[PDB]
Formats: sequence, C-alpha cells, structure tokens
Amino acid sequence: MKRKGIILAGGSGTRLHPATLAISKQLLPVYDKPMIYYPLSTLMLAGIREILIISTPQDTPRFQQLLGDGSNWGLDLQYAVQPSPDGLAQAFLIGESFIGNDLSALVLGDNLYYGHDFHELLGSASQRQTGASVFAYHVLDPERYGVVEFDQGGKAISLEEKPLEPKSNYAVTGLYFYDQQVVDIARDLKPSPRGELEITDVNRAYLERGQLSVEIMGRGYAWLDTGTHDSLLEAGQFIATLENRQGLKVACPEEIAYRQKWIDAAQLEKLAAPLAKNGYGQYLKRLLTETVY
Amino acid sequence: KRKGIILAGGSGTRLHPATLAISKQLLPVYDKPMIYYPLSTLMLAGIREILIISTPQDTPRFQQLLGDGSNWGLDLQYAVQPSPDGLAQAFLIGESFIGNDLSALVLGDNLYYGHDFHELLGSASQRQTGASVFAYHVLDPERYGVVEFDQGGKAISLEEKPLEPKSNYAVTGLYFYDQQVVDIARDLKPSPRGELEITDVNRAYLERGQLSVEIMGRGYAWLDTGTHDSLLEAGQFIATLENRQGLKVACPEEIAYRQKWIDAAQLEKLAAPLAKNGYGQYLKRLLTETVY
Amino acid sequence: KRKGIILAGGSGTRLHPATLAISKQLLPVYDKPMIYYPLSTLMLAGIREILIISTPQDTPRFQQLLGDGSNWGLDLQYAVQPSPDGLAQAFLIGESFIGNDLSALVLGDNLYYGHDFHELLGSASQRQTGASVFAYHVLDPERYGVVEFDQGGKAISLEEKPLEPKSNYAVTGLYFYDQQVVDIARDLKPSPRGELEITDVNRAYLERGQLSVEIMGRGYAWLDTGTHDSLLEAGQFIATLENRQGLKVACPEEIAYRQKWIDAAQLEKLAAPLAKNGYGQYLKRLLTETVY
Amino acid sequence: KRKGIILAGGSGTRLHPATLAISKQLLPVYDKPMIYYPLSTLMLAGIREILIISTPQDTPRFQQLLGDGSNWGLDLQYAVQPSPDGLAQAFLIGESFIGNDLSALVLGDNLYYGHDFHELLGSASQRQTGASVFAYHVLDPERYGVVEFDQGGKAISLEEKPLEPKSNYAVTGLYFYDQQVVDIARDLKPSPRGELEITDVNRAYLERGQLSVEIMGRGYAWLDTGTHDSLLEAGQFIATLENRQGLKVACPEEIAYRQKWIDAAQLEKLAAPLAKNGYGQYLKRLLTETVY
Repeated sequence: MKRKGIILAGGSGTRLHPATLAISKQLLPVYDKPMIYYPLSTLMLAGIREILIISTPQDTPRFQQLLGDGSNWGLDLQYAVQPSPDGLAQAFLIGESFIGNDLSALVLGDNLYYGHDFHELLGSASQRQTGASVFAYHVLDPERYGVVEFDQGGKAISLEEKPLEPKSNYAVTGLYFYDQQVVDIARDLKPSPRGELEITDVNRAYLERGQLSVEIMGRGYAWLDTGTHDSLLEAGQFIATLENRQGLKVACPEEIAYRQKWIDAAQLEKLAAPLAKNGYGQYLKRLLTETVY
Repeated sequence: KRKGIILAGGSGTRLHPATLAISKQLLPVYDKPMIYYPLSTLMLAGIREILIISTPQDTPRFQQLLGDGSNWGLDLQYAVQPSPDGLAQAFLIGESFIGNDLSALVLGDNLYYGHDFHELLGSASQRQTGASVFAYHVLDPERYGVVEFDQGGKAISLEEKPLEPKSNYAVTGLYFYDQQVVDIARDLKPSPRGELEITDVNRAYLERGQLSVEIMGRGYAWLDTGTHDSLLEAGQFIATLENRQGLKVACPEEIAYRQKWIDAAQLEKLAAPLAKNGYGQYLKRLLTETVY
Repeated sequence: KRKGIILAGGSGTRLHPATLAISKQLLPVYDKPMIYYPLSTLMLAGIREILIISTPQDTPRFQQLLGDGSNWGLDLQYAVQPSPDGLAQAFLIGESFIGNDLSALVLGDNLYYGHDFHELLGSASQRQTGASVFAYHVLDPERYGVVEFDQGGKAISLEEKPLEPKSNYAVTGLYFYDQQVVDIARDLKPSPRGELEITDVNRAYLERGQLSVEIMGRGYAWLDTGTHDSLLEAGQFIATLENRQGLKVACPEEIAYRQKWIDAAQLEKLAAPLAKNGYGQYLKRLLTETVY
Repeated sequence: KRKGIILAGGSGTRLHPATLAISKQLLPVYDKPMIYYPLSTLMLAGIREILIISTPQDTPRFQQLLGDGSNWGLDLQYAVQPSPDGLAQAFLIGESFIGNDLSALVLGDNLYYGHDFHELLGSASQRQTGASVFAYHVLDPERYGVVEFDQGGKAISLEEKPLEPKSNYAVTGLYFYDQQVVDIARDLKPSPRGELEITDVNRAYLERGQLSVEIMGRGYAWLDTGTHDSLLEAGQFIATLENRQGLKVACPEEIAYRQKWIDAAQLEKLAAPLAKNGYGQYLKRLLTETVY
C-alpha cells in the first residue's frame, strides 16, 4: 500500500518573538534554504510524493507561494489549516480526508535530520503495513520531549510526554509512520492537562496494543530542531560546514526529485534557469553533468 | 532637525530560495529582526523621525512589524521603491519627507557595534553644512565604495566597486547630508551598472570640498548580513556578545527608554505581551536595573 | 590482526604562530586532543597495536599524553620522523613495527563522523589483500589526492594535488594495506614537493588491479583540521553534536569499554582522576547507562 | 614606567582532557596563542617590561614561545607559581621584579577588544597612585569578583564569587597598582576558598578610598576562554573580526611596530620565517600600508 505524508508546520510564534514577528519559524532559512525544505526532503527520502502541508491560517498561503502544487518537483502538495495550536495529534483530524484509507507519515516542520543511509533508516518503517513506527535518539535534555523507556533487553516499554523525571535519555523524534488505524485513534483522544491533543498519546495507543515499533536513530545521525535562537544558529553553522566542505547541498528537494526519477534532466534545467545568477541555480545545473555517488 | 531614511530595498535573486518567503532585511540576526539594527543606529544618532523605503512587496511587512513608531517614541513613515535602480533614489522618493531639513541615510542590512558609537555619530550629526561618511578597513574593498587618502590622510577620491581598489577603506552604509542632497541627486544620470549611485552623491560633495570622511576604527565591528555565510557570522557575533553580557545589542525599546522618548509606564506596556519570552523578560529587567 | 600507524608529524605552518606553541595534533578539537580522533578511528577499525610517528620534539609529548596504551587496552609504541619527507615514509620508519602483518595508516589531523562508520571501517579492515582507500566528495579536490572513475564506477586514475582535477573525489587520510606496502614504499622516489607520496603507493596498487576505492557518502563528515578556519569549524561541529546528544564523539575510553578491551573496574578508575570535570563524569555515566 | 605581570597559571580542569598535552594559555584563539592577547593588552598600556608567571611545567613552554622579548622590543622574564593558590600570590612571586615601581596584572586567559581600548588602558596606566580596576556587565557575575555601586555610581563593596551577587558588574582580569600592592599582598591570609585573593587586595585599596573602578562599557568585548565552549566562542569572534577587516586583533609585532618599539628593518626580519603563511604576509603588508 500507498503512504501519504503530512508536514506539521504550525505553532506558537510567541516564543521566538520578536525575531519571528515578520517570518514564522518554518519559513526562516536554515543557512541557505527554507526550514521546510528539510522535513519535506525527509518525506521525499522515505519515497513519499503526496504530501499535505498543515500550517496556521496566516502561514498556509505563504507555504503555497513558496512550494505551489508541487508538480515542478514531481510531487502532489496540498494545504490545510490549523486554526489553533491545539496539539500535534490534530493533524490527523485536519488530514482525515487527505489520508482516506491509506497509510501515512507525519513529520514536524522544524525537524532537520542528517546522515548516512537515511534511506535504509526510513525504508524499514516505510514498509511496515500494520502498526506504527517511531524513532528514538539519545539527547542531553529528554525532558523537552516525548521520552521512550526501554527494558534491559532493548524493547520499548513506556512513553511519557515531557516527563519532569525522564526514565531515559531517548527522545522520540518528530517523524512518525502510521497505518490505517491512526485517524480513529486520534478521534478518540481527549486533550491532555496542558491543553493538547498529544502525539505521545497516539503512539502509546499503539504501544498498549503491542503494535508500536521503536527504531534507534543512532548517534552517527544528527537530529537538530530549530527550537530556539541558539539552536537555529547551530543548525545553520552545521549545514554550512558540511555544504562548504563537500560542495554538495543537504536537503535540496530539486536534487532529490531528480535522483529519484521524479523529474527529468529537462525538468531540472527549467528549475535551474531562473536561479542561474545565484549559487543554488549554479548547483542544480552542475547536477545534470556530474555523477555524485 | 535631522530626519532619517532607512533603505531596505535590494534585488532578491542572490539569496533565493532562502529569502523566497522573506526578504533579507526581514530575517533575524540572532534574536531580532535585521531592521532593528540600522533603526537603532539612527536612534543612537538622536533621530526620531524616520522614513523606511522598501519594495512594494516588503513595505507592508515593515509596517506590520513596526507600525507608526509611537510605541517607541518614534515617528515612522513609509515609502516604496518600485524598482532597484540605485540607492540614490531614496532622496527622490524621500524629497517631501526630507523637506528643508538635514538628513541621514542608512542601509537596511548594515549592522554596527562598539564603544561610544553615540559620540562617533554625534560628531557627523552636528555638522550642518556638507556631508559626512565613514571609512572602514576591509578585506574586500572591491565590493564597496572605496575612499582613497593622500599621504596626509585627507580623502582624495571615491570609486564605486573598483576593479583595482586604491585602498582597503570602504565607505560604510551610513551617510549624513545637509540640504544640498536632494538637488544633487536630482542631477545625477545612471551609471554603467545602470544605477543612481550613492558614490556619485558623495563625490559631488567631495568635488566641492564639502565631504568629511571620518575613520570608523578597527575597534568597531561593521558587519554586512547579506550573504548566507555573512548572516551566520553576524548572528554568532551578536549571540556571543549578548550571552556574555546578559544585555542586548540594538534593542530599540531600550534605546528609546534610555533617550526618554518613552517612560517607564510605556516600557512596562511593551514588555507585557512578550512577558512569556526572553525579550520581554529583558525589557522588564531594565525598569529596575541600573546599566552604565 | 592488523597493525595501525598514526603519522602525526609535520610543521603545521598554515597554523603559525598558533602552533609555534603546540603541535597541531596536540591542539584540541573542542574537548579532547586532536590525536584522539584518528586514534579512535583505528580503534573502531578493530586495531589495538598502533605506532605513533611524530617529530623528534613532539614524540616525547605524545608519549607523555598517551602512554603505552595499557590503560585503554591498547599497545602503543612510538617512532620519530626526522624531517617531513612524505607520508609514505611511515612504512620505512615503521618497517620493523609492521613486520609481516596487514597495516593501516591514518593522518593525525583528520576527523570522521557518521552512522555505521564502524561497519564501513570494519569492512576495509577485514580485507586480507590489496589496499583500501576511501573517496569523498569535496569542493576543493585540488588539495588532495584525486580519484577518477570510469562510467561504470571503476577507479581509473589517481593524481596528487592536480591543478585541474578530473573529479571532485578526494582520497581521505585513511589507508589500509596488505603485505605488499613496505616493499612498494622501499622503491619509491621523491616527488617534486620533495615527498615520498602515499598517492604513488596507492597508484602502484591501482596498476596491479589491487586498489579497492570505496565511496564514503555525503552522509559522513570527513573534516580536516589543518587551517585556522578548518579547526574552528571542526570544533563547532563536534560541540554541536555532543551538546545535543549528551554523548561524546571519538572518546577512546568509551570505545575501549564498548569493544570490551577494558572492564567496568578499569573504566571507573580512568574516570576518578577526571571526576571534577565533565569528561570524568561522562566516563562515569557510561557504567550505568545503556547507549544503543 | 609601569611593570606588567601575566598570570598564566592554573590547572584548567574545566578544559580536560584537552589540556593534558598543553596549558590553556598556549592553546590558540583562532590564529594565535591565547597568551598573545593579554600580552597585547599590556603592550597597548605602554608596558614593555613583563613577568610571565606560570606553573613549573608550563614555564619552559612559554620561554620557548616568547623568549626574552627582545625581538619585539620587550623585556620578558619568567617565574613559577608553585600551586594555583590565588591571583594575589603574583605580587609575592613578583616582589623583586616589581621592585619600587608601579605595576599591572593581567590574567592569561582574558581577551579584550574595542574602540579606544588603547586610551581606556593608557588612562589607568598613566595614573600614579592607588589601584584601578574595570567593571563589566555580565550574565553570570557569580563566577567573578563583583562590584556593588551606590545610587550615585560609587563603588561601595567587593565580593569574591558571591552566590547572590549584589550586581551584575564583574571585575575584569586587568588590574593596575601603585607601590602599596606588595605590602598589602604580604599581609593577606588565605580565604575560605583557600586562596590569597585579588579581591582582598582591591578591598584594601577601597577601604582607604584609593580604588578607582572604571566602567568598561558594553561596546567592549571582554571574553574569557577558560572553558571548551568559551574558547570556541572567542575564536569565532576573532575570526569574524579578522576576516571582515583583513587586519589582526592583538598581533604583538604589529603593536610593537606601531609603538616604535621595533623598526622597519626589525619587522621585515620577523616576517621572513613566517612568509609562507598568512601571519607572515600580514607583517609584511604592514610595512607598506597606512592603517588608521
């Protein structure tokens, strides 16, 4: 079966104000491209082409000016609104229609992943047609996240959203794969105390049925989020140092669509033209004549 | 009375797609909009009435962000530059705003930092005839207007983006003008870059013996935020200073309060909505801490 | 078993006068001495018997810092290189250390990070024939050995610092060799730089169809610290990973404990003298924490 | 004439295991050894006769790096601090060196930067009585000696690392004294902390009304490089400045040359050995360029 993708890019701007008074978080660039390009690329890497972008009323159209219908890139992009930041799990209600009876995946708009064989990392959750899959990453500050505890032999046994007393240092990252059950599970949720329809609650509903797979995203991968002013800067220096060392870009959607045969040489050259004066255009052009392994 | 102009225009293409959603001078430098930095330079210069010139598309955004200025004791006006045909256009678009007064222009992506910037400025601020500009030693003079000095340190020439720069002293993006400026700009023809050049206005004043070129010393940081790499360095530079000091660089509310353009009750009102983050926490602390 | 060599020598003139004080490979990269990185690399390759070759002045310092290696379950020995006469000299200097064994040489200023590095290394290490090198996509191939591939992905040429590189794929500072290397290096002659070149050794294997070149993907970071700018960038990179993860990159005590080369007891004892700092604390937490 | 002391000692625990190999004041801040920075500060104060105090292991390493100073027109000497028991030991260790002169002390890991620092220093240095220190707004004053002022801006108390700082003004690591210092140091008794405290020397001057506390404004950067994080920040700070400007911060040869302590011929000789790297090219450029 076919899997559809959602990017949740909405949310409170009150935190990063006044920095984000003119531009919301996921519309800011990370080094040399819009934040949203990173998670989008994530979904492309997992082989997903039909993607729903959920944002604030005010931001939806911006994302549409930026990305279009996605046909330029071999994608089918649609848009929906989150009237109010009332929980990541609402994504499934906003998207019920878009999901239909298909499998799905959700990624958070400010989640930036980097590393080797992200294809094989995703591939495996991608292929599971029953149940749900999530990824755990070792962090310094687990209490800011959904936290997954494991027993002595490695199996996940508990989940807790932002525990005052975390049971482990493994955070659940902002990338989740679901089967056809997810929308009915979300339907039944009641808001937590902190006023939110919790993605941790969905994931636990699968876990309590023995249907939650928890994969380790190893320390050789970099999972960054653009939470704060200090974190955005580190994410920018991190992308800059890789890009400048390699002369290759991270998370360039045009490149990915081309590597995946979603667009052809000819399509890519058309994308390159209007960018020809700058480095991003120059990059795309180099890609039609260079083999990159 | 010196009136101020901020010019925040500029051809987008370079930085796309990064700035596809948002113009460069709308991006944050660390923890605050880029425009706050040149706005705060004018405020430091004692200028309260300011004109912000942007593109048709970015003008409404600057207004959304900044309003009419009254919250900060300022009088902010807006005008549009339909096409990027040179910085000197600001004086034609700004003719009526300027009227018969002195002026100051600053470029919207110039960030300045250092000690006694308020005295560095007041100096040019207070000469009522002529024009004044600042020269700063850089690695890449060719990217800028360049000022050549004679053996005795007197300015003798200006060239816009010269192939063979005659010195390493770039003219920075901050300019002080007397009443002659609008007419000087009225009589300029485009350059072979196809622009109405600020270097041409400054040279017109030089050719009348009426240009003052002050040295902006190497103890001041003059940063340009308009490449991806340079914006990152600037964000890091501000970050290091703010985290070391627990003070903010170029916080307009703070400067306006320090200048008595707003009172305590007004600042308290500014801090309210931001109370839930670090910036609001900052504004509140300024009501009760003495900072030298 | 394969034996390892770290060539940690040279001037580091690009690093004057910072290295006037201390040798580049002794400078830290963020929180640990630079040499820890190439050492950790060897350890991840399964290598425990390692020869550290450095200048006559630094050798005793390396010796002071790392000891005989027993503390970490290793066998560390030391030799001097009298003048920076080429990386291929490691094989003559280290002739007797190698004996009749497989070997590996890593450069002292190269750092590697990435998922499954362990398996990427283990694969080259476990080969019992020919030579293995890794090719990595870079923006400036003119600074390294450059590998060219035919249309089928087969390596067809190698060049040392070509002014016009035939590809963007550089040969990284990590090399694995069978029993053929000492005798190949014995017959090398100096090059123009005036160096016995590792590239010539590697072309000698390529000529016999015995050089395995594996691509090290863009999902890996390969950085080197041989310029002021590059050392800065490398320290930030590490900082950012370790501060996010609450784990360390290239911690030899960790690695040695994970590979079972030392036990809990041995580990707790390494940590104690470092208990007042985060490093010690870090080693201590490893006893009680499971890290996948 | 005023005599200068650089206290470059201490363990560097916060910095392990990074500093096992080398002391923290030998580590680079971007492009030159950390010690260059306080050395530069004393030179900018017009001080040419300096005593470098360090641990017994680091003394020889500083001697090998700086020598006797004659190449830079300075007169450098060396002494050892047996154990890190307080900044104020520097005055007992350096008793004979100070003799009957004015003196100054700077910490080896403190870096200063900003416009007219030259003049800010020279004013304290040129004073011929009492004690002078500088106060600087920080985010974490608990780590420093902290100065409390009255409602009129007058320093009234000093506390060493208070849990509840009375203000956010820290005492930076640069101190100027008259001939009273040595006898005052002679009378101190170890603290709680267990050190002979500089803060107690300063309070003794304050009790006699003879401590001048000047504000170092927010327009100056005062950084310390005593942790792995702070060292990274400082190097990035210097890099941004030096890459923007095409000039160097705290280059001793430059400052010596500018002060007329060494001549053109002497300088050209300094550059030669460094000619193949940037630092050398920079000294050479200073022979022909006018820098304001």
